[PDB]
Amino acid sequence: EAGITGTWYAQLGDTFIVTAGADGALTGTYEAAGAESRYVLTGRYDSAPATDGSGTALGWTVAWKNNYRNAHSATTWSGQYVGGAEARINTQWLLTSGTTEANAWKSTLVGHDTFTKVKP
Amino acid sequence: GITGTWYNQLGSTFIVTAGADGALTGTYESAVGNAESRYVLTGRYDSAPATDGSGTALGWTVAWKNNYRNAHSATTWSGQYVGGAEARINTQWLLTSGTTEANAWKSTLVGHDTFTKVKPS
Amino acid sequence: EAGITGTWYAQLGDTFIVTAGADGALTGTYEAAGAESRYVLTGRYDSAPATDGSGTALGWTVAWKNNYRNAHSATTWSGQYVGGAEARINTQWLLTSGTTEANAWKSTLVGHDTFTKVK
Amino acid sequence: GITGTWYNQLGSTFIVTAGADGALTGTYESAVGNAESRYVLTGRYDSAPATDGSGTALGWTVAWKNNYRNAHSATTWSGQYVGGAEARINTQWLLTSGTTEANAWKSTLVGHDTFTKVKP
Repeated sequence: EAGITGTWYAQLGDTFIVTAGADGALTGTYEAAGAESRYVLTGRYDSAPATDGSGTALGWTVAWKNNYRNAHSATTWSGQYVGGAEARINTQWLLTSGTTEANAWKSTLVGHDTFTKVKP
Repeated sequence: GITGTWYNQLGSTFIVTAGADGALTGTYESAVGNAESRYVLTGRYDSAPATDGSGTALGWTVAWKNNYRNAHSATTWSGQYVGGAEARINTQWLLTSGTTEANAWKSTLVGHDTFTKVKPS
Repeated sequence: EAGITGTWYAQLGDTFIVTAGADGALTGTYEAAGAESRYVLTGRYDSAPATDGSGTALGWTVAWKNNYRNAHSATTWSGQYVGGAEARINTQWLLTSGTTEANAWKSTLVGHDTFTKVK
Repeated sequence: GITGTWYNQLGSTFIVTAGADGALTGTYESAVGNAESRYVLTGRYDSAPATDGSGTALGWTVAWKNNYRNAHSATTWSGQYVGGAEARINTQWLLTSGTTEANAWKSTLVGHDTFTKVKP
């Protein structure tokens, strides 16, 4: 409380580090599976979650530009943090690429990822 | 182009600032849902978009807690800014509520919002 | 009287023709924007909708294979029918392409489309 | 390999037949939600998939009305069949409820279900 701050691991090797601020801020760095693969992460979480067995709602964005590379796209992850011995962040995500109007219908991928505090 | 006050199709107000760096900051006031007054938002955008007529990718998050209410929820919007005569931000969103594990299957709503610098209707 | 049977037009050129069966069946053809561009459509709808002003829930699928082409992908539309002078079907959709596991993370596009009875 | 009885991670039962012409037919019984007993499903699949190691694209719909209950809603699953050691159907789904116009923004739930021929 909160157990969100720290390092989180996805199934296929992505890793992020985040600080959950007392004001509801999420800030950190996302590393897609060196610094060439590291991107700024910024989001928000419920800083006063229920203590009734529910998850803690959250979301964040990564725009896939850094000093080295730029995919002209951005992912947002929406989900909840589930605490305990096997804590997890369960998310669904949208990845939108910049497109022309003609190609806008195929601008956005949807998917899901779970993150854990230990490597899977 | 992104910095300014935007309105979605339902009348919600999105006041955003785009930093030189890729940062989005601002406030969101929803016209619908378990929400009242302004909420903080943060996000990111592509600060060096392509020069081929493509839009500018972006996204942001609102956690639906402020000094007055808490819905134990958060929405993320993912989309692109399209400049021109009439600038638009076209998005799809995910709204996740805290749930127990048994109810996690019904935790997340999906939708689509289009933002313009004029109020709707 | 479901009001669904007939021809529907998407905002960007696509057309479909559907029959709403008394039992909840949707059956028809989707033409993408031309038999080369026509595909089988099948789905289901709520044949006894609420009478409180709510729309009529429905969904359908098109696999993008016909006798001429195969994109190795399928779209599902999930939405609701709203009747009246300006009847419409408001949908959100998921398009999944067959991929290897390594590429599964980019298998599925999401979007939305509204269909009307006039172009 | 699609024809058969499948279960998702919640214990829902998906009984499906794949027709030579690309048709999917069968029944769905949900372990969760406003649902009782079997519901009719129909859908489509790619009857001539790639041979390059890709999965087989498919989708289906259930309207949540049967002779017992009506939830005024429909779910569509969009995904792919992955033949493997243990065969799997990986999906994402959209559940839309009939709503008034004022509530249309909250009409649609999204999630992801994985189906195997084994029940959890």
